[PDB]
Amino acid sequence: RDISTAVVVTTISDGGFLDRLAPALRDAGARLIVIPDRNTGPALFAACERHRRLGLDVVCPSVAEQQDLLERLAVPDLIPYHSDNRRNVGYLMAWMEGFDVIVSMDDDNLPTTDDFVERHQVVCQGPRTQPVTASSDGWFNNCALLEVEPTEVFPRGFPFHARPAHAQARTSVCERPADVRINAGLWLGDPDVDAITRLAVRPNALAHSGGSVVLAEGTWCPVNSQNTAVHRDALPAYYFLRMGQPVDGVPMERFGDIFSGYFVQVCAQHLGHAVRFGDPVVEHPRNEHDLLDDLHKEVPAVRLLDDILDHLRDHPLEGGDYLETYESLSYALQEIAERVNGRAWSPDARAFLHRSAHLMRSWTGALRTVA
Amino acid sequence: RDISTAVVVTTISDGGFLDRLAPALRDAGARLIVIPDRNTGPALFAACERHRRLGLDVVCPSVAEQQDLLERLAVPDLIPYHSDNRRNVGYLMAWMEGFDVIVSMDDDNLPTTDDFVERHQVVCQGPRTQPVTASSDGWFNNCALLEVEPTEVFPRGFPFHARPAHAQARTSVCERPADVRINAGLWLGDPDVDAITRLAVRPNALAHSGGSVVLAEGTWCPVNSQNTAVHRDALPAYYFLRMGQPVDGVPMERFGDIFSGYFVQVCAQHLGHAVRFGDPVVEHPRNEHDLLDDLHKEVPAVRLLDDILDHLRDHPLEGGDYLETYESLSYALQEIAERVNGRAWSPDARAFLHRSAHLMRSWTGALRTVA
Amino acid sequence: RDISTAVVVTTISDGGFLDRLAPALRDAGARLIVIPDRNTGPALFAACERHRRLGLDVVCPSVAEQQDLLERLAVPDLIPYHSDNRRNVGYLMAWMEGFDVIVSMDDDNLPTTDDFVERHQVVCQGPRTQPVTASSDGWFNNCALLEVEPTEVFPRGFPFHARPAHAQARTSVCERPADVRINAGLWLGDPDVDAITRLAVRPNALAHSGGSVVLAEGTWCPVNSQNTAVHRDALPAYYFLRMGQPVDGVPMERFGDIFSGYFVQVCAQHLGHAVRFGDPVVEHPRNEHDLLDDLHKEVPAVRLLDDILDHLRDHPLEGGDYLETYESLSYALQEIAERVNGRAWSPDARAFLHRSAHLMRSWTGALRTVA
Amino acid sequence: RDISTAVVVTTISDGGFLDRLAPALRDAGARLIVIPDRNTGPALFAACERHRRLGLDVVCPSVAEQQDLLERLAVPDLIPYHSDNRRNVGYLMAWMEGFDVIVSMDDDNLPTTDDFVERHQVVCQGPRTQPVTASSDGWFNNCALLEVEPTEVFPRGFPFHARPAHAQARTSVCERPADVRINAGLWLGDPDVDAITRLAVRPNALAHSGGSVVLAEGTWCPVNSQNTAVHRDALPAYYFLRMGQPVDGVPMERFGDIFSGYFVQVCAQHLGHAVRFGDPVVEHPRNEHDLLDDLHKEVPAVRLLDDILDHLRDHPLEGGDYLETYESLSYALQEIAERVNGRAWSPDARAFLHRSAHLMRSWTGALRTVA
Ligand SMILES: Nc1nc2c(ncn2[C@@H]2O[C@H](COP(=O)(O)OP(=O)(O)O)[C@@H](O)[C@H]2O)c(=O)[nH]1
Ligand SMILES: Nc1nc2c(ncn2[C@@H]2O[C@H](COP(=O)(O)OP(=O)(O)O)[C@@H](O)[C@H]2O)c(=O)[nH]1
Ligand SMILES: Nc1nc2c(ncn2[C@@H]2O[C@H](COP(=O)(O)OP(=O)(O)O)[C@@H](O)[C@H]2O)c(=O)[nH]1
Ligand SMILES: Nc1nc2c(ncn2[C@@H]2O[C@H](COP(=O)(O)OP(=O)(O)O)[C@@H](O)[C@H]2O)c(=O)[nH]1
Repeated sequence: RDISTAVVVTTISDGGFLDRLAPALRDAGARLIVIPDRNTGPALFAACERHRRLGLDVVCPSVAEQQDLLERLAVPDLIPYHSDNRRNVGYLMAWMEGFDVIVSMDDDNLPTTDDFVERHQVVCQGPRTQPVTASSDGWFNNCALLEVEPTEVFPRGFPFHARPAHAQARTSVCERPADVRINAGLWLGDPDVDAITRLAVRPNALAHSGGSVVLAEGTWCPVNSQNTAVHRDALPAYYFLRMGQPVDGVPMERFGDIFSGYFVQVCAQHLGHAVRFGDPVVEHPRNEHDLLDDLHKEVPAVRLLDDILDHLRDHPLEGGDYLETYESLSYALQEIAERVNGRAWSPDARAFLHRSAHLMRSWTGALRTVA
Repeated sequence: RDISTAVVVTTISDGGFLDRLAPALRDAGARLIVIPDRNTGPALFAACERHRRLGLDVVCPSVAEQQDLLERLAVPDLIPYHSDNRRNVGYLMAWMEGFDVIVSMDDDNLPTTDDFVERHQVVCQGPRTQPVTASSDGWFNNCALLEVEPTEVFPRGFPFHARPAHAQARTSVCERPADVRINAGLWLGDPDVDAITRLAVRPNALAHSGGSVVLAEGTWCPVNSQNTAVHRDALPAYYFLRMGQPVDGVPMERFGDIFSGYFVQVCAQHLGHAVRFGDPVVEHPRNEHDLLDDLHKEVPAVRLLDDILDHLRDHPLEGGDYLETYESLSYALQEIAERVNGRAWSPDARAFLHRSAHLMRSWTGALRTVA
Repeated sequence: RDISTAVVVTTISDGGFLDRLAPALRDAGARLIVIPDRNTGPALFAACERHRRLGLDVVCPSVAEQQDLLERLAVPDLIPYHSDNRRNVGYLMAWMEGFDVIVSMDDDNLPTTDDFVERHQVVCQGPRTQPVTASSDGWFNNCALLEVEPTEVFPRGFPFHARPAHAQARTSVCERPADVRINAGLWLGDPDVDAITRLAVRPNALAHSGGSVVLAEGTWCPVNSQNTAVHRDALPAYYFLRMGQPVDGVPMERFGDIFSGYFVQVCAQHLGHAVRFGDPVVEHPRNEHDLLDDLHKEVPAVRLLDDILDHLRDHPLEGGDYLETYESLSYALQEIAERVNGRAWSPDARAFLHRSAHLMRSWTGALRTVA
Repeated sequence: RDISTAVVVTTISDGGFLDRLAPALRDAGARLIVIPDRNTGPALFAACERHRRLGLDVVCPSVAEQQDLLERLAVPDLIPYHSDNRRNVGYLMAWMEGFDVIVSMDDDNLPTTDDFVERHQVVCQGPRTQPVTASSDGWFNNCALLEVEPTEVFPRGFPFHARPAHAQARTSVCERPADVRINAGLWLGDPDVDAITRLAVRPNALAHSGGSVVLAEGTWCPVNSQNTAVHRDALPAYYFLRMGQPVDGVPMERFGDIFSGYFVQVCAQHLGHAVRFGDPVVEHPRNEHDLLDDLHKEVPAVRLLDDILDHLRDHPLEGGDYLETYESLSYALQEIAERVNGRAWSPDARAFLHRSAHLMRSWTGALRTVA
């Protein structure tokens, strides 16, 4: 096979998560690209070298090295600091170094099986006729593949308009050609639900009981960047979107991977590729964060996501590869920003899509400079 | 007994809800005070007279009559228009006319039993040793008295900080003297949950299985104005709080009765009175409203309610009656507005408590002019 | 000569300004394009019909005829209603009809001479060696051509950073080739100063004493749309910028023509064309408006204008005509939106330039459709 | 006479202003109370110690000694840090220590004469029949007492609605009893104009030519805290108002002394006391700051000041001293906050007056504690 894998993780911690994460990555020979920030102490760099002495191919480029690379690519102001958006640096580096599979992870996620890297390499198997899962409402709930207490939940980024009628939706499985390029692994413990769901029922993912699915064309499901493998061809469309844009005066946050998960998904289906949900599963322990502050950060994006996803189905895309398709998607979002109507579509909400459109083309422009 | 009852309802509808609501009120001889607004058509007034010809003691004062009364009480700018805050006009009128019990209802609530008015008259029974319900965490979940699908929920206004540990709280029932002055009836169908809960699980109240409870001193539970009887002595502390105050730039709404339900509750316990939860139960059908807009309106209040309720337990109150105690509460909230700290306590959030403090004293001042 | 002139005016008034504006336009055979809005009464349409019978070639398309034209050009949402941005409709119509000169006016401006149209036809003279005016600081104060009391003033849109040192700048006149394509006529009575200047000194323009000037390459001066002729080739770059974008939460207004005046000016100098200031002079009487409300709307623009103009001098442009150069300018504004730094450059301020750039391309896309 | 004078200055500088300020204060035996902040370096404390050995009675309480004093007075959250509002600490300290005259100054002001302290002692002369200056429009322009180029200006805080017609107002001088308690010394160089005036004309005060005046009852003029003596009886009404309250989402600043100057002025005239303008004159050199940032902070104040001053003329006050009259003023401001109407009076603008009224009473409550 000779499939190369690079794991991208951004962090501002001391690096203690490497003690449990390294054995799963060192046995498979995959590279771990750790992207620190300006608010990251020197304990992380000392923890990376010690794990490298144990055999782990871990790279931790300092802030000066990251900024020097971004300035050499004419994008010095694209990726901000004091933000998890810096994982785009790891996406770029892993793509420059020619890795076949790029696995995006959070520093608080831990693999639960010994074949974590092997299962994520499913995005490099190629096209073949395989069981594909379709839904009559065009949406699939990946949380239905898990055993969740005390009630059924939806993943973060799932549109709220389609939730009440999703119970009556018909799910079909058919043998059809498909080419998996994005594999979204599931999570045990604290699932990836929005702040609205975590505040209401505080869900707990007990086990992974539904297996794995490959979504057919027209059936969507949000993809995060906490346990997701992306084939190197689809990485140009996996740019982690810049947050902070105000919606009716409230700065938007915590949805950078919601847009990127949908953007790489609509580009993949335009090119005849599919998204996979299921294994490998990680353990996401419950972190102690102000859930009311998470809600305050997620509401601005939630008010717009339903309309954005609705117009993306009506808008056809152009392109022969992910670079051309992602740039065609950026201009599509600018037409949507002026066509959409609603109470939450203030001038700053519309301009959010326009600024995001420029940053996405600035991302693709940087990838075209190295290539 | 000779107990007089007045039902206060504000509406902007055509008055079609009177066809089913009048029989429950006409048989008991209670008065129905309907408060229209400027955005209310002339069909409501024609529907009130026809139901009055059938025997219902229904009063529907026009906007000109309401404003003339408020200007005669030196409060012309207290109650705004195009808002459900106009139910304060019904509170004032029912209190001026000397009614013993004032039942606050929404126009979309319908009694389910033939003893609706009789059960709400429990607030005029007087003090007596009776089973009182206490909780080790100081909070009672009235939704636990209902059969709810698909999972357990909390009422709108219940603090989020105490929800995770509320399952391990110990509930006790003891024989203690108590004087019920506020009776919060429950609701079937769509329960009174916040927008966070309704978006996540979309609860459905099937039946009322837990009976009725009287909360002891120190055990709180939010009280709404959709199906709640208030003894005429406690009405001065039941002022429906003015909404629209921005919190970090976002106008607050949909929590006018959350503050009033807590304010009349903390005043009642200071004076040795209690709040009752249970019967009579009404049917609240599910209305078709933008749940994401409700969330946008409720988040500003939700970010502050936990801290406000926390400081109210530390702040002692003064007063011999509800007028003195409510005014003492207003000054207490101004001290809290400067002592509280947090990320959501911007200058406009603190000033919200100060403006609310003036409006509450303006409400008590109006009641002292008629009295 | 056989020069066709079209005057573009948008208004919501009754049309009384036609009585004093028609004689100067009817004696010259020019067309007046009146663009009404939704808040325009039916008395304006009757005013245009009477002056039509008096010999004035005046057209007044209803809002239904405006939206029909804008929809056929795939720009139904470009131009908003209840806004003076609707003068773009007159710009478009006059450009489709093939008029050589387009004179942009406000409805409260009145010509003071008989040769009003003849003087504005200077934009159709062609290139010739003529005295051009240059300034050592790169800025020219057109209000210095007027007699203003009680003190010297700068026009609306003049950068504030260059004002204190402008008195020390040297003004030189040289014989150089120039092609006048924009002619900004001056104004007596209430000059076109910003709300800051009008609140401080309330200037009064008494006379036009400085004659007329043609600015050399590198010397700029703001151009408004109240008394300005534009050659039809330069009209594609004269799109009246859409207002309402928030800057730190404050929506901007009253500066749509400030950007359009600078945008058509930087495009003209790139193509070797020049801007003229001086005659014909109009009379702008002191209007009736709250100056503090004008200030509240102009401050968000003023906070960004100096930085935008500074970066436009460094950013080179491309293009062979005004359509290509304007589109090149739009992409230049998006790069400036990410390189600029300052306390006023919040995320919404940067996104303002990105949304404006899309609307500029939407304007050029509509012109390329009729072409 | 045996008149004790205390000069109050808050600063974050190194203390170099002490070299040119001490001689005028040391030769008069006055005390200088320097109030540092958290962002004040250790070089200031060494500067006060050297001038202490040179004979200057200068005190410089550390932020630990400030918070200890403010906590014992039950006002630990009244005065914020990183703000020039900390000059209230100097007002409090000088009042506790029993000084007769309190001179409020900024650290960038320098006396121009030897009798600086002696002239400020005019607030301790007592009542006497003296020439008082009245104006037919109820406003006096103290900048008319100075020689200002290039044109006439109004002081910061002067209402904008009264400026255009002020030139037509009649100024009369009459022999009437008056008791000067506030003396606002004038300023040369950069006068105390608002950011609107400084941006438009950049005034320069060349000389003090108009002498000094004492304003009659009904004639007002804004008083700042940069060069102003306050009799100790009037200090309770001279509380420097806390800034930062949003007006339509924009936080206000730079107007803390504008309100305090008007508040102590309306309280003084209610008690039969007068305000004086003129000598002693200081030199305020042109500072180094972004004028557009000053404008951004002053506009929210300017939008409300005219309406606040208009209602203060109609609202009568009560009280026998400055403590009672200031508290009566605070409740008067809350009634104005609900009666006032206008486009700038959003809910947060009204709540600004309510929170300010509580802080005013918190200030008076602390003074009644030490008393
Ligand atoms: N570069 C960078 N990464 C961050 C920062 N904050 C968080 N992250 C990363 O973003 C991911 C999400 O973190 P967070 O939202 O705090 O997770 P939580 O603790 O479960 O709430 C984590 O895996 C972090 O490694 C930051 O300031 N800079
Ligand atoms: N006076 C007045 N009352 C209102 C207005 N809007 C709603 N209400 C009342 O407030 C209550 C709450 O209404 P609403 O929030 O719309 O209930 P929903 O339909 O279930 O969402 C209703 O019983 C209405 O009678 C209004 O504009 N003016
Ligand atoms: N279509 C349209 N035009 C407007 C509107 N308001 C103003 N205008 C036009 O825009 C120009 C500017 O007017 P205005 O803003 O009132 O200038 P002012 O004198 O400074 O107040 C006028 O000539 C009006 O004809 C509007 O709501 N719609
Ligand atoms: N305690 C404190 N005082 C300040 C601070 N900033 C300014 N001051 C004082 O407030 C006065 C006003 O200064 P400033 O706002 O810079 O005036 P400017 O010349 O118009 O810029 C000065 O005399 C300073 O000593 C601060 O952060 N803390």
